[PDB]
Amino acid sequence: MKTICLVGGKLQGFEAAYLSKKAGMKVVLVDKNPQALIRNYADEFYCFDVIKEPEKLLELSKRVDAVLPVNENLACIEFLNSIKEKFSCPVLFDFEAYRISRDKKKSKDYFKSIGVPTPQDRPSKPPYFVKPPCESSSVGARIIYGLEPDTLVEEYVEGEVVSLEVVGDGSHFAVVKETLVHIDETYDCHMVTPLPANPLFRQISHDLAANLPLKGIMDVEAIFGPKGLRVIEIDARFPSQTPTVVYYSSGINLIELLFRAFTDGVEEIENKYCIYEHLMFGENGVLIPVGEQVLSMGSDYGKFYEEPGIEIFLCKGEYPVFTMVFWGKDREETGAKRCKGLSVLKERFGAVL
Ligand SMILES: Nc1ncnc2c1ncn2[C@@H]1O[C@H](COP(=O)(O)OP(=O)(O)NP(=O)(O)O)[C@@H](O)[C@H]1O
Ligand SMILES: Nc1ncnc2c1ncn2[C@@H]1O[C@H](COP(=O)(O)OP(=O)(O)OP(=O)(O)O)[C@@H](O)[C@H]1O
Ligand SMILES: NCCC[C@@H](N)C(=O)O
Ligand SMILES: [Mg+2]
Ligand SMILES: [Mg+2]
Repeated sequence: MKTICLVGGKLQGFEAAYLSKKAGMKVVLVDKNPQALIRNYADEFYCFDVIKEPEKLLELSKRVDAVLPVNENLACIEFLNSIKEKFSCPVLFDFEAYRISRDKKKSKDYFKSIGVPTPQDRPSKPPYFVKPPCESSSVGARIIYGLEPDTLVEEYVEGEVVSLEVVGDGSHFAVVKETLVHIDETYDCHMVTPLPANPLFRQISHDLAANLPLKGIMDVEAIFGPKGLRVIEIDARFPSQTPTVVYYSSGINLIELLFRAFTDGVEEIENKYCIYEHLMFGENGVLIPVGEQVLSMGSDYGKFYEEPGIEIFLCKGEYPVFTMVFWGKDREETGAKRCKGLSVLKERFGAVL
């Protein structure tokens, strides 16, 4: 049995934790927040700030197989970077890749320098898509029809949002599984589903990874626009939502793959279906789709229910949020499981959708 130590107890952390358990690893969580979201989901939980008490972490590091940072707190990351050489286990992170990826303008310079199409900056014609430079979860993302000098203003590119994760080991870059990112009115993601292979997207994602070169995990988001594919961002860190769907649809566990990238090495390159979504239990148990930004306001997050083809997790708080996962051999069965799941909530927990 392997033990993974996660630094970060929210959504990134949940996904890593969730996938570590499928790989049957013990999961140890470090988080500075006593009310860390997944605090009861992890096998062990140590509440401390790693910048304040680095020694506790280095110590943990003597007793785990790997440390995975799963937060986007730049102080935390830079700090981890400055002490990484002292861990007694691999640190499953690419810090240089993260440096380009967290800055959206920098990421766009990177796209351009390797010939990858990306929304045009500062167009004159409305609409403009505008969003902060270094956020995630689409915090601040907005359509427009006095921002900052550094706000990104882009052409609005209509069409589907699509995601691919790549795991690299520095030499080989394993492009995994395409997913469809369903967005809500806040440009947040409330649902993910898997897509058919897309070779162009796959080759672009390989090049992005290979020119770093990536050692660790990144995701590539693209919009399939009316004038072709446009990469809008990359995020070099363990993602939430999509790896679960990649797991059921493709059979690949990204935590497993990420762990191999820093040990064995990885090699390059199922076809089941999976639906993954968030639904807020609203007043009178009317169900409302919500994005990550809501789920992440929660107070406790753990497993609620499971039967074959159906997992349900409850994020407790100011209106509970349910994360549902359904899967099966094809869209049909999955849809059938989605129905059974909803009817579990409906008949037993008073829900209505
Ligand atoms: N130029 C654009 N045109 C149209 N929609 C866009 C554009 N840029 C971003 N979006 C939408 O807004 C969402 C958030 O933008 P994105 O640039 O992917 O970064 P992020 O906030 O750092 N989110 P993440 O993928 O969670 O880490 C995207 O998923 C798209 O749905
Ligand atoms: N230096 C640190 N030491 C320990 N845990 C940390 C540190 N920095 C962040 N975390 C934890 O990682 C998780 C995700 O942090 P991140 O900043 O990516 O998201 P966030 O939504 O901004 O978190 P927060 O609730 O603090 O705003 C949080 O639970 C946070 O407490
Ligand atoms: N890889 C696409 C996932 C988007 C969002 N859940 C995130 O972690 O950025
Ligand atoms: Mg992003
Ligand atoms: Mg994004």
